Amino acid sequence: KTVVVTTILESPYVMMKKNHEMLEGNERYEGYCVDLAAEIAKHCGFKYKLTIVGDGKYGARDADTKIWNGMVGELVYGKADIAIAPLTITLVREEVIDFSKPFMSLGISIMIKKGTPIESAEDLSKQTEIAYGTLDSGSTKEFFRRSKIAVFDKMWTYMRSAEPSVFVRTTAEGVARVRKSKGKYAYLLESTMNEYIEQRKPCDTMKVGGNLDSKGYGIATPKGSSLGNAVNLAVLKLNEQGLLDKLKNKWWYDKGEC
Amino acid sequence: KTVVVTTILESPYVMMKKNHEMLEGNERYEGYCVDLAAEIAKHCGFKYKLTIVGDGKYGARDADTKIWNGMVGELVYGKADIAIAPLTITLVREEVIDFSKPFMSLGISIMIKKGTPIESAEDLSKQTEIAYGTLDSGSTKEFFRRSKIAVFDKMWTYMRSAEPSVFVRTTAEGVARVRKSKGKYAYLLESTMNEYIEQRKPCDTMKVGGNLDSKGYGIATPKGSSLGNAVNLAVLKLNEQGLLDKLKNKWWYDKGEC
Ligand SMILES: N[C@@H](Cn1oc(=O)[nH]c1=O)C(=O)O
Ligand SMILES: N[C@@H](Cn1oc(=O)[nH]c1=O)C(=O)O
Ligand SMILES: [Zn+2]
Ligand SMILES: [Zn+2]
Ligand SMILES: [Zn+2]
Repeated sequence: KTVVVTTILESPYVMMKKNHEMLEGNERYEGYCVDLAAEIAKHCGFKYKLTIVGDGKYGARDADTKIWNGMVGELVYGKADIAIAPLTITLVREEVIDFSKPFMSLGISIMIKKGTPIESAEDLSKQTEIAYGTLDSGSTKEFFRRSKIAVFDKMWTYMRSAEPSVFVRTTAEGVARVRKSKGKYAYLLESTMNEYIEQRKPCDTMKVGGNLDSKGYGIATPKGSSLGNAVNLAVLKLNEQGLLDKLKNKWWYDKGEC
Repeated sequence: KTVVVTTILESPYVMMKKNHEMLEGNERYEGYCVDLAAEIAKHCGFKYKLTIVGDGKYGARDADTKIWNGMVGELVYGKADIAIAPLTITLVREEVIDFSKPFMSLGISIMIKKGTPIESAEDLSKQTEIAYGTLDSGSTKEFFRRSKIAVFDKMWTYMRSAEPSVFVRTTAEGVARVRKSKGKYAYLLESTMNEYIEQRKPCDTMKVGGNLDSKGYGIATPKGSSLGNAVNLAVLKLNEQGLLDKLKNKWWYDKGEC
């Protein structure tokens, strides 16, 4: 009956409300995806329960145990009925789960501490003083591990062998590493997260260069789910009406601190 | 059997080659979608025949008869098996045909003759000395007809009742109208076509302001098509291989003449 929604604590998509300990259920959270979940649920006619993914990961298949972790795993093993999060539509995921059309368009980008003498991925590749990495588990890391493009393959060769590790467990961790590294660490992450952080105090980071690729985030459901069709139609309707743009403005720029 | 592909003569997606007179079948054409069709067919294992949509339209439903025209109609009534073209993924279309994940991201934009005193949608709506319109039977026209957003609603009320008509049969007609209007006509079209034309002689037009929305083009198939699943996964593979970005640079950037 009640649809179990798996999501992730990733700002500004889902965050704990300041007074969450005094609130119950869905009311404990706020964010772009919290607002989107309420709308998808109204338009599809279902009751739901927001739940934060237990391992705090997006979703990758372990080469070895072949088990899917993160939000993708929750859907694959039937622990959740739908994922409403900044989950990237990728070929490997689409093979095991269904995705609505994109509710957000984006691409991999570079985040630097202001003043870092880096303007592009080519710049990062040709040097070694400034370290750089990605989220330890996700579509960004996979983009690099599989690129057949020279500059990106060179970047992957470096990243996968860098010691100490240049990979981070969460986006917040990558952001803090950039902030505390005096310009010696650049972070590769999705343009959406980059743009958000650029509008957050202490306003010491910046998005540089163009996006490395083009892709989108989709609402995911277990392969063959009853919800897929309606959820997809809802995403298309909300985009055409302008709600998605409204929500991005609300969470990225209307409340910007810089 | 041989897959009948419906497409549209729209630069730089599908254009007749220079020496087309001495050529046959698929060899008569070139463009982004011609290359995309070859890739899709290779990956999905099918032979095909490129056919240009009979009525030269993208696809809209007649309010009276409820009959679909354009490439959409060809799929709906079984005249074609798949549409590989700059066909916009929309809610009304998604209800009658299937769309793969987007192979290209875009948004509605404004095309002006160089020097025209317009910097955005808001500017067009504020005055009436400069006429502006859209393509007939497409997603752009629907966008303005179904928009509750103040500026867009106002622009639509002007366009709908405009005399002479500000609507055009083909993108080429819209571009030619802007070029010969002495700056008295602006044209609303997708950013993709806009930026392509911006880089072509006589280099007298330009895209102004940001996109009005964010959407994508998808490869479409009739509901229940045996090809749907495979073409969708093929689009995801091409994007990740970097092939889609390669074709985009090939047909837009390289060979840009301004
Ligand atoms: N949305 C990404 C997670 N992730 O966020 C980034 O910024 N990079 C990255 O891999 C995914 O779905 O795997
Ligand atoms: N891709 C559009 C056709 N069209 O091209 C534009 O530039 N505007 C417009 O409506 C469609 O699929 O209807
Ligand atoms: Zn709503
Ligand atoms: Zn290929
Ligand atoms: Zn009629």
